[PDB]
Amino acid sequence: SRTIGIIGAPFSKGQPRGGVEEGPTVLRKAGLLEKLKEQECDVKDYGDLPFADIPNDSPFQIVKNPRSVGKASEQLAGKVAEVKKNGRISLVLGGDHSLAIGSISGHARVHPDLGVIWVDAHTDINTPLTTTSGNLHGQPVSFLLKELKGKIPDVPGFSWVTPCISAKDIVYIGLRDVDPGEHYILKTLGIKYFSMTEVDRLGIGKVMEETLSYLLGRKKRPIHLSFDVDGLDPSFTPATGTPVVGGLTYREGLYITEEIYKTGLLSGLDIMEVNPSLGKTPEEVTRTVNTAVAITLACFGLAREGNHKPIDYLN
Amino acid sequence: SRTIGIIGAPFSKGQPRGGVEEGPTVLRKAGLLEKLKEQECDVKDYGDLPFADIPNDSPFQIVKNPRSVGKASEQLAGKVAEVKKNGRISLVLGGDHSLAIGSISGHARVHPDLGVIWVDAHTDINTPLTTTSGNLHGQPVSFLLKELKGKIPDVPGFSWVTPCISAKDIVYIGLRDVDPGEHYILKTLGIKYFSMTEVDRLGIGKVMEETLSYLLGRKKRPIHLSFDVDGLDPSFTPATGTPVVGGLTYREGLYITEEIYKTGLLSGLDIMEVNPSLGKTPEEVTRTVNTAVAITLACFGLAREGNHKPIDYLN
Amino acid sequence: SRTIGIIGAPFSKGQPRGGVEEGPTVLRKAGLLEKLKEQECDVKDYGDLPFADIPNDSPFQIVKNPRSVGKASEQLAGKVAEVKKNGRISLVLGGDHSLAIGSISGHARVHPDLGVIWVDAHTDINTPLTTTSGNLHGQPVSFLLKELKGKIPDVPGFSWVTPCISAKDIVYIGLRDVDPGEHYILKTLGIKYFSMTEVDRLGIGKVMEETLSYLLGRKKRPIHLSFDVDGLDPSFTPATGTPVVGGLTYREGLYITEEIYKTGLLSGLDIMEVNPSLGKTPEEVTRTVNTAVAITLACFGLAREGNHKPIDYLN
Ligand SMILES: NCCC[C@H](N)C(=O)O
Ligand SMILES: NCCC[C@H](N)C(=O)O
Ligand SMILES: NCCC[C@H](N)C(=O)O
Ligand SMILES: [Mn+2]
Ligand SMILES: [Mn+2]
Ligand SMILES: [Mn+2]
Ligand SMILES: [Mn+2]
Ligand SMILES: [Mn+2]
Ligand SMILES: [Mn+2]
Repeated sequence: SRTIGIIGAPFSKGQPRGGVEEGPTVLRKAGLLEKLKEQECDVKDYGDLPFADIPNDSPFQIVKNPRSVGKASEQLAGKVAEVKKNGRISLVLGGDHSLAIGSISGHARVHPDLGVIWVDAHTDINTPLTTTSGNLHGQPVSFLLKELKGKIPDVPGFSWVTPCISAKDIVYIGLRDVDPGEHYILKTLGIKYFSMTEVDRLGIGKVMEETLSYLLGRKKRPIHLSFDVDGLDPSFTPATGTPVVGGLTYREGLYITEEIYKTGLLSGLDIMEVNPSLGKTPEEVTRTVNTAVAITLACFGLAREGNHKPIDYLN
Repeated sequence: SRTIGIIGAPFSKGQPRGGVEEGPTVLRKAGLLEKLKEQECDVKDYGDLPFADIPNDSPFQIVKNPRSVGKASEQLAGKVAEVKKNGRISLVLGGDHSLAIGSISGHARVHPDLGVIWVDAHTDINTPLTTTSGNLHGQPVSFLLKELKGKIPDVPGFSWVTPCISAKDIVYIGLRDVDPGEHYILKTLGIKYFSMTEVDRLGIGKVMEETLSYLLGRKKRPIHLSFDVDGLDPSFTPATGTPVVGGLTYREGLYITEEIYKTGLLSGLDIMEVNPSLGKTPEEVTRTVNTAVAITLACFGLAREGNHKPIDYLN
Repeated sequence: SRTIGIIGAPFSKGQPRGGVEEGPTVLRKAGLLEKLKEQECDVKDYGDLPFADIPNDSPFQIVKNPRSVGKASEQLAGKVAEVKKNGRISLVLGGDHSLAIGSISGHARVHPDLGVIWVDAHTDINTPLTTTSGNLHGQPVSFLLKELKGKIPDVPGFSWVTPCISAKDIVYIGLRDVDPGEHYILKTLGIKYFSMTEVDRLGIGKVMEETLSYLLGRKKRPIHLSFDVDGLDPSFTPATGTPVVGGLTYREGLYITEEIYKTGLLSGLDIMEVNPSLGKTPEEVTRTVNTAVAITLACFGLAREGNHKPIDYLN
């Protein structure tokens, strides 16, 4: 039985564009809870986290909205740990990706042996010192890696953070826009990744076999899937802040999640970067939201080959 | 030499939406016969079957237009058997997919050892008792399977039907929207299928190798290809009644058919669900029809690598 | 260090449609040189070749603009040989594909052991006698093959030509519209090709492994990549004269070039058939040009997994 703990995280200060804080609203409105219940799901809604306003939040060097970002993640981390303690798969509806700091942090408090699969067009592994944009949704992973401890300065709002994952406990899928400093970190820490080049070369089937084998080979452990919707091609998820052409297909998106579901190890899930305000047309918004919902439903059992209850349908 | 027997089947009562009965007209108008003759083809047109009107046709339980559907298939079955007896590959231009009952039935009368490849987003294997829509284009296969005998009630208009295929003589390709009862039947009868998940995992190349090996491994026998245009993604065939996103690509569509042609065993072909009335724009109609024609031409020899006559072109 | 020699070739008389002679202008305007320099590139611009007008140029049989086409290639051949002699990878911005005669001819003068990879929806291997269109952009390869010597009549403007490649030194990728005579030549000379059917069957990964192994297996030698933008699907490069559906994806396009770059053997490059005048909308033009630029940048090092300088980014 797949029990879920819904957590709305209407937050946008990890990046410039507003509208992404509406992600939880549009997804819910799309009937996400209803459709989840329509499946074999036990759904508990923990509501939308109220991210109080932090008016005084000047940049730290070039890092923008550090206290707002830091606080939102700290709050989310607490909520996620609570859902896990209740024996439910945490489902965080974003919101920009900076929230991954809180989501993965809170998840690790309850399940320290977790492994992370990061589906994204970006690595979001810039440090406060390697970033050129200063946008925190491009730095979450750097705050989480134990190996990057010593390279992360004391940024206001993140004193509560304690790196909880090692370079070896995370796999990237979908990369196609990686910054120079980010690439350096990838190669230096020996991080496992399947950029779009590897997906083209091997096919999504082998990519997933290798990804799960890499993380679950030595032993089984909880899986945390942080899914940035811009990991998929803009033809499928156009309403997002940092779209990059040549992305994962709708089919590959569903394949990744169907395979993750089949492990029975999904422990935490993030659906990030859905920004309804960035849809060039009303249809682009629904296309984006519909795809995000589809990806979510696949994570919890919906299979393209079909699904049926433990009953005799012919009798 | 590939000799063809064209059979127009302007029928739509297996489903709600009208316009699909125009399929034969638009395909022909697209120059299908001319282009077929432009190849190495011997083409004989048997015309469009005149499906007399059956005004009195109330539902059987929830099954709609049973007598109309039953009669159209009975007529088509007779026509197809006639074309086969003339030593020609029957080419049925639909028309909704309920016609598969007649097409495969008539084909089996002449070639009982036939194997079926079903390209579709759906399994169309609901029984009159498992269907929720009552639309007969979602039940053709149930009427044809010998194993499902005993589960098919006496529906008005189908007393002439005699299941002619076993669960082991059919392979599905493209599935992505299968009903619960349908999935139950798939798993219970051990039916071979390659849903979109398997195509993503293995690639269309291995899918076809396995499909042909599965049906022709023990021995060679006539192949019946029932191609529902909604098997391909709506980006290629939008003018259809039951479109589902994440479908087979134009390329995969041509690959399936090129490979089937190469066997030299194509015996019967169905081109179904083309509905010109459902095109949101004039271009969507031509896009759909053009793709349907392309698929058809590939079934009869047109290869993307090129084609040339048994002559010395350089001399 | 990858040093490049830019050569603008604003020529269109190898085909009917004007506008393709604007290819060098739109690509440059797109910041191609700037972006190349933004990489690890040493860029030298040799300018746009001034293709003087040849008013008196009646057809040779049905072959159109023979003297204009012949002269433009003769000029380009000289320029390319000059760039190679300067130790730089020649980068020819077309212009229609008839220019390949000059580009590959001039390249071979300096590097006779070169191997050619031809990415295109067409084989462009018609002879002046097998062509039905008379358009010379559909015949460049026939003029270059040593084996086709004796089948090429004395066409005005090409007396300077001397076939420089053998059937075994070229590989085609992307074929989907090959003429009958062309197919005959393919099979008769035993030319290695991966039509769209082979790409579907094997996947672009194996296609490239086989392509490079085929050309570099016996020994390493300079590679000449003649890239016709219509090799990619029209959804990515619509502004081109002879588009054909079911082409290579944006991803496959980048994969081919990333793999070629990694060999360290790219010696000559052609970016052909970009026609800004054929864009049905301003967006179709930018989409086409943007993709052409992306393909070019990949040939010279830009990797989707990321790039970084030989420095310590964390310090
Ligand atoms: N989440 C997008 C991050 C984009 C860019 N690498 C940055 O650091 O801003
Ligand atoms: N041919 C489409 C059938 C769709 C649905 N499974 C049904 O039974 O109506
Ligand atoms: N470059 C396109 C060539 C198209 C056709 N095969 C021809 O010979 O004109
Ligand atoms: Mn991203
Ligand atoms: Mn992200
Ligand atoms: Mn269907
Ligand atoms: Mn169907
Ligand atoms: Mn071409
Ligand atoms: Mn060409």
